[PDB]
Amino acid sequence: MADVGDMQLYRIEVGRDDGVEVRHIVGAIANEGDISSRYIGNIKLFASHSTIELPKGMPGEVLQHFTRTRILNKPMNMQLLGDAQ
Repeated sequence: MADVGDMQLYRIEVGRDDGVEVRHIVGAIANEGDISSRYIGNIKLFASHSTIELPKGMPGEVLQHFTRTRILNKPMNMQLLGDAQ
């Protein structure tokens, strides 16, 4: 029920072996904005990777400010594999 419906699956280069969990990337984005632990789509947590889908429908906010600054939570080294339905 976002403004547009931007829905995709982005995987980061961070996992349990790195220092991140399922409640880490979730509670981070869920606490930063209005997003909730349930609102989030599918979330993955590998050894050194993790996926997540945001129902948000108006990106470009974090990519602007956090364009050079990122972390386990922020898009440090992730890529777009999904696509907006």
